[PDB]
Amino acid sequence: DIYSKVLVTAIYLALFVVGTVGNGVTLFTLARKKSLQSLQSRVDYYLGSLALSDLLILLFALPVDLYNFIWVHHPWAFGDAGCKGYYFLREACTYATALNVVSLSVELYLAICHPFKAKTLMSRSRTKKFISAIWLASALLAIPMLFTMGLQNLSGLVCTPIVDTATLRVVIQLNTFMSFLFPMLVASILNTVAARRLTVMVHQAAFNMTIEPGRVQALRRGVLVLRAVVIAFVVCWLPYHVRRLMFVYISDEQWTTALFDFYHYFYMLSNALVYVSAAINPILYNLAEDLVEDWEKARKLLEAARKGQDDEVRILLANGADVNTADETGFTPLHLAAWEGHLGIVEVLLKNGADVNANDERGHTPLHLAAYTGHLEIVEVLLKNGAGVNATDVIGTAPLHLAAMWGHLEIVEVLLKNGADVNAQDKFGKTPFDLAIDNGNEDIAEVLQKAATRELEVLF
Ligand SMILES: CC(C)C[C@H](NC(=O)c1cn(S(=O)(=O)c2cccc3cccnc23)c2ccccc12)C(=O)O
Repeated sequence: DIYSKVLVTAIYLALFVVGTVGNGVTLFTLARKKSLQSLQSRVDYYLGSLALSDLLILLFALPVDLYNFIWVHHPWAFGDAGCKGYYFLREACTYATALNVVSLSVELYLAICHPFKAKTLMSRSRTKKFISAIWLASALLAIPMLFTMGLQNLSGLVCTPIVDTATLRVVIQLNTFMSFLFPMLVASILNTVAARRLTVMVHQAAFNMTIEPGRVQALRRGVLVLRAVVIAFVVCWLPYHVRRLMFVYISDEQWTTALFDFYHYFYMLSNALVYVSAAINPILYNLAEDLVEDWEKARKLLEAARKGQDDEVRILLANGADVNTADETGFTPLHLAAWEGHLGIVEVLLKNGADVNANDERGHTPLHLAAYTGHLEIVEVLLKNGAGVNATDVIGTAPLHLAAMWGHLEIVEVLLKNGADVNAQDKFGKTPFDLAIDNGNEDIAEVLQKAATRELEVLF
């Protein structure tokens, strides 16, 4: 069938031109990147390793494959070296890709399931040496293909196995388990266990009120990406490995003209999907970078708001940084801004739709911190943006309690004006008036007492 090959040629060229350029750009980008952050650099090395392996598959394996294996009528044009080299390089890359793919699964698992251990015990230098081992291990396990494959004349020349069927069955079965089955088994398990561990963390993190930490939200996106990579790897590589197992077992005697025509379709289809796996690789890079960038932007926003770098804050929000980013303890940037007393940074965030009634672990809102600080302008600002006046923490402490306790008469007058419940008291039973007396802020006590008595007059 002439048409079949013409259709395959078009698809191969399509995967070749964009896949080669696609992965080429990824390497060029990473090489010049000069990333300062550890997480960025750590991931980039793996993406580069995947970019390199998948580029080599498209640059060298595909052209040889297309000319001598798809268009079979051509005699072998690459000589004995080209035959042995083709299968060696092809085998080395399959391994490398599979090992890199599962290497992402252990790194995600470690990050999710051993956060304390991983954070401390992960360095850039550790990753470089680890990846070096993968390529070496792959190259070592690829060497056999230099000895198992060679040129035989059936007068034309064909790049065919030169060893006996028994020896051939072993090496490929070894390669199948080592470079696919084992990796994809581990990849699936580690992902599934990490996915379950993550789900607990999300439920543990978010309760009555704690929002959701940005770092968890990053890992929650992480599993979803690798979930796609494993499902993507299996559908693309299973047919290839299954075809190779068919070839070794379906050896001699039964090799009819008809059986080959069938196997040739399998060969076109199975290899096309391998080149698809190489061609979609740059999407994983884009998705990985998009995620890692969003995480860094969010970290920067929390750092900037605390530091009081108003210029930085604006820059980040302009480039779609998450306004409502909780830290480890559930602190939004508005908390940190209001805490440190950056009226400008507070105004900017609220303008970009910052959650005015966000809660931390202790249940503190931004207003609680502004009342503690005593910054009247921010308190006024927050209340204008619809901040809850009678919001209470775990202990039952409210803004009025904090203000009165620490002696901010202007804040106390402001809070009462916005419908603050003077009567409301904490778990210990103390009202603001009781706390004001306890601290001895007599000027404030008089201000509160009059309000309570006014409420009694209003009742009759
Ligand atoms: C198990 C692997 C180490 C070898 C396998 N190669 C083959 O199955 C092929 C081996 N040849 S061939 O050039 O040796 C060949 C050429 C022509 C007729 C053949 C009949 C039976 C077996 N091979 C024949 C192919 C021709 C077209 C498509 C595929 C092949 C592969 O590349 O995956």
